[PDB]
Amino acid sequence: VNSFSGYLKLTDNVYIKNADIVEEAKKVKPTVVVNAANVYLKHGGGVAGALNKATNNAMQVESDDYIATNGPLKVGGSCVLSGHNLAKHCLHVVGPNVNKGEDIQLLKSAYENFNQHEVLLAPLLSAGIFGADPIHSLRVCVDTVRTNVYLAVFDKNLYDKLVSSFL
Ligand SMILES: CN(C(=O)[C@@]12CCC[C@@H]1C2)c1cn[nH]c1
Repeated sequence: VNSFSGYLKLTDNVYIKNADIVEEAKKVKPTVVVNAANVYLKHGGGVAGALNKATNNAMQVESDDYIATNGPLKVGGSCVLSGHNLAKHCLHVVGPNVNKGEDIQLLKSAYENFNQHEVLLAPLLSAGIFGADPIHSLRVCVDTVRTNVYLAVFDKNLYDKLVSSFL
Protein backbone atom coordinates (compact mmCIF):
# COMPACT_ATOMS: atom_id res chain seq x y z
CA VAL A 1 0.00 0.00 0.00
CA ASN A 2 1.18 3.61 -0.68
CA SER A 3 0.00 7.26 -0.10
CA PHE A 4 -1.03 8.05 -3.71
CA SER A 5 -4.77 8.94 -3.88
CA GLY A 6 -7.36 9.51 -6.66
CA TYR A 7 -5.38 7.83 -9.49
CA LEU A 8 -6.98 5.86 -12.32
CA LYS A 9 -5.21 2.50 -12.84
CA LEU A 10 -4.13 2.04 -16.48
CA THR A 11 -2.09 -1.18 -16.11
CA ASP A 12 -0.57 -3.46 -13.46
CA ASN A 13 2.05 -0.74 -12.74
CA VAL A 14 0.96 2.59 -14.29
CA TYR A 15 -1.49 5.02 -12.68
CA ILE A 16 -2.63 8.47 -13.87
CA LYS A 17 -4.27 11.55 -12.31
CA ASN A 18 -5.18 15.14 -13.33
CA ALA A 19 -2.91 16.97 -10.90
CA ASP A 20 -0.26 19.63 -10.53
CA ILE A 21 2.91 17.58 -9.89
CA VAL A 22 4.18 20.34 -7.56
CA GLU A 23 1.02 20.13 -5.36
CA GLU A 24 1.07 16.33 -5.57
CA ALA A 25 4.72 16.15 -4.48
CA LYS A 26 4.07 18.58 -1.59
CA LYS A 27 1.16 16.38 -0.36
CA VAL A 28 2.68 12.87 -0.84
CA LYS A 29 6.43 13.55 -0.27
CA PRO A 30 7.20 10.60 -2.52
CA THR A 31 10.57 8.83 -2.37
CA VAL A 32 11.14 9.95 -6.02
CA VAL A 33 9.68 12.83 -8.04
CA VAL A 34 10.75 12.92 -11.69
CA ASN A 35 11.74 16.23 -13.29
CA ALA A 36 11.35 16.91 -17.01
CA ALA A 37 14.95 18.07 -17.23
CA ASN A 38 17.20 19.27 -20.05
CA VAL A 39 20.87 18.25 -20.39
CA TYR A 40 22.06 21.51 -18.73
CA LEU A 41 19.64 21.13 -15.77
CA LYS A 42 18.43 24.67 -16.54
CA HIS A 43 15.00 24.59 -14.89
CA GLY A 44 13.41 27.56 -16.69
CA GLY A 45 9.91 26.50 -17.60
CA GLY A 46 7.45 23.70 -17.91
CA VAL A 47 7.51 21.08 -15.18
CA ALA A 48 11.17 21.89 -14.36
CA GLY A 49 10.53 25.59 -13.87
CA ALA A 50 7.56 24.81 -11.63
CA LEU A 51 9.43 22.23 -9.50
CA ASN A 52 12.42 24.53 -9.16
CA LYS A 53 10.21 27.52 -8.18
CA ALA A 54 8.58 25.36 -5.46
CA THR A 55 12.11 24.70 -4.01
CA ASN A 56 12.80 28.49 -3.87
CA ASN A 57 15.58 27.92 -6.50
CA ALA A 58 17.46 25.40 -4.30
CA MET A 59 17.01 22.79 -7.08
CA GLN A 60 18.77 25.15 -9.55
CA VAL A 61 21.62 25.89 -7.11
CA GLU A 62 22.23 22.16 -6.56
CA SER A 63 21.93 21.49 -10.31
CA ASP A 64 24.48 24.16 -11.21
CA ASP A 65 27.02 22.54 -8.89
CA TYR A 66 26.21 19.10 -10.45
CA ILE A 67 26.85 20.43 -13.98
CA ALA A 68 30.01 22.28 -12.96
CA THR A 69 31.39 18.94 -11.65
CA ASN A 70 30.00 16.40 -14.15
CA GLY A 71 29.09 18.27 -17.34
CA PRO A 72 25.77 17.93 -19.15
CA LEU A 73 23.52 14.88 -19.11
CA LYS A 74 22.80 12.85 -22.27
CA VAL A 75 19.43 13.10 -24.02
CA GLY A 76 17.73 9.93 -22.70
CA GLY A 77 19.81 10.05 -19.50
CA SER A 78 19.22 11.02 -15.90
CA CYS A 79 20.75 11.87 -12.56
CA VAL A 80 19.52 11.56 -8.99
CA LEU A 81 19.65 14.74 -6.89
CA SER A 82 17.88 15.97 -3.80
CA GLY A 83 14.09 16.25 -3.73
CA HIS A 84 14.39 19.30 -1.47
CA ASN A 85 10.98 20.08 0.10
CA LEU A 86 9.11 18.03 -2.53
CA ALA A 87 10.41 14.44 -2.23
CA LYS A 88 13.33 12.45 -0.85
CA HIS A 89 15.00 12.43 -4.28
CA CYS A 90 14.47 14.08 -7.66
CA LEU A 91 15.23 11.94 -10.68
CA HIS A 92 16.09 14.47 -13.40
CA VAL A 93 15.29 12.71 -16.70
CA VAL A 94 16.03 14.17 -20.14
CA GLY A 95 13.44 13.25 -22.72
CA PRO A 96 14.06 14.34 -26.32
CA ASN A 97 12.89 17.89 -27.07
CA VAL A 98 11.10 17.85 -30.46
CA ASN A 99 11.38 21.73 -30.55
CA LYS A 100 15.25 21.12 -30.70
CA GLY A 101 14.96 18.28 -33.32
CA GLU A 102 15.99 15.34 -30.99
CA ASP A 103 15.28 11.68 -31.94
CA ILE A 104 11.89 10.62 -30.48
CA GLN A 105 13.31 6.99 -30.27
CA LEU A 106 15.28 8.41 -27.29
CA LEU A 107 11.98 8.62 -25.37
CA LYS A 108 12.15 4.88 -24.60
CA SER A 109 15.72 5.28 -23.26
CA ALA A 110 14.50 8.20 -21.09
CA TYR A 111 11.70 6.08 -19.54
CA GLU A 112 14.11 3.19 -18.88
CA ASN A 113 15.63 5.36 -16.10
CA PHE A 114 12.39 4.93 -14.15
CA ASN A 115 13.07 1.18 -13.82
CA GLN A 116 15.89 1.94 -11.33
CA HIS A 117 13.26 3.13 -8.80
CA GLU A 118 10.50 0.99 -7.28
CA VAL A 119 7.92 3.84 -7.07
CA LEU A 120 7.89 7.29 -8.74
CA LEU A 121 5.71 10.36 -9.15
CA ALA A 122 6.32 11.61 -12.70
CA PRO A 123 5.14 13.76 -15.60
CA LEU A 124 4.80 12.44 -19.12
CA LEU A 125 8.30 12.72 -20.61
CA SER A 126 8.77 14.91 -23.66
CA ALA A 127 5.20 16.32 -23.28
CA GLY A 128 4.32 19.98 -22.84
CA ILE A 129 7.04 22.38 -24.02
CA PHE A 130 9.24 19.42 -25.12
CA GLY A 131 6.90 19.09 -28.10
CA ALA A 132 6.11 15.36 -28.28
CA ASP A 133 2.61 13.88 -28.58
CA PRO A 134 1.54 13.06 -24.97
CA ILE A 135 -0.53 10.08 -26.22
CA HIS A 136 2.70 8.63 -27.63
CA SER A 137 4.58 9.44 -24.41
CA LEU A 138 1.97 7.52 -22.36
CA ARG A 139 2.21 4.51 -24.70
CA VAL A 140 6.04 4.44 -24.40
CA CYS A 141 5.72 4.79 -20.62
CA VAL A 142 3.35 1.82 -20.35
CA ASP A 143 5.47 -0.30 -22.68
CA THR A 144 8.83 0.59 -21.00
CA VAL A 145 8.38 1.22 -17.27
CA ARG A 146 7.98 -1.92 -15.15
CA THR A 147 8.17 -0.21 -11.74
CA ASN A 148 5.21 1.57 -10.22
CA VAL A 149 4.68 4.98 -11.77
CA TYR A 150 2.11 7.60 -10.74
CA LEU A 151 1.68 10.07 -13.61
CA ALA A 152 0.49 13.63 -12.92
CA VAL A 153 -1.09 15.38 -15.91
CA PHE A 154 -1.57 19.15 -15.31
CA ASP A 155 -4.05 19.82 -18.12
CA LYS A 156 -7.60 18.44 -17.44
CA ASN A 157 -8.47 18.45 -21.13
CA LEU A 158 -5.34 16.40 -21.93
CA TYR A 159 -5.92 14.05 -18.97
CA ASP A 160 -9.41 13.20 -20.29
CA LYS A 161 -8.06 12.66 -23.82
CA LEU A 162 -5.22 10.36 -22.52
CA VAL A 163 -7.72 8.21 -20.57
CA SER A 164 -10.40 8.07 -23.31
CA SER A 165 -7.84 7.12 -26.02
CA PHE A 166 -5.85 4.59 -23.89
CA LEU A 167 -5.64 1.12 -25.37
C1 LIG B 1 31.76 21.56 -16.23
N1 LIG B 1 32.78 22.24 -15.41
C2 LIG B 1 34.02 21.50 -15.09
O1 LIG B 1 34.14 20.42 -15.58
C3 LIG B 1 35.27 21.99 -14.30
C4 LIG B 1 35.81 23.15 -15.23
C5 LIG B 1 36.78 24.00 -14.24
C6 LIG B 1 36.13 23.89 -12.96
C7 LIG B 1 35.43 22.42 -12.88
C8 LIG B 1 35.08 21.04 -13.20
C9 LIG B 1 32.42 23.56 -14.92
C10 LIG B 1 31.31 24.28 -15.37
N2 LIG B 1 31.27 25.43 -14.69
N3 LIG B 1 32.33 25.44 -13.81
C11 LIG B 1 33.01 24.32 -13.94
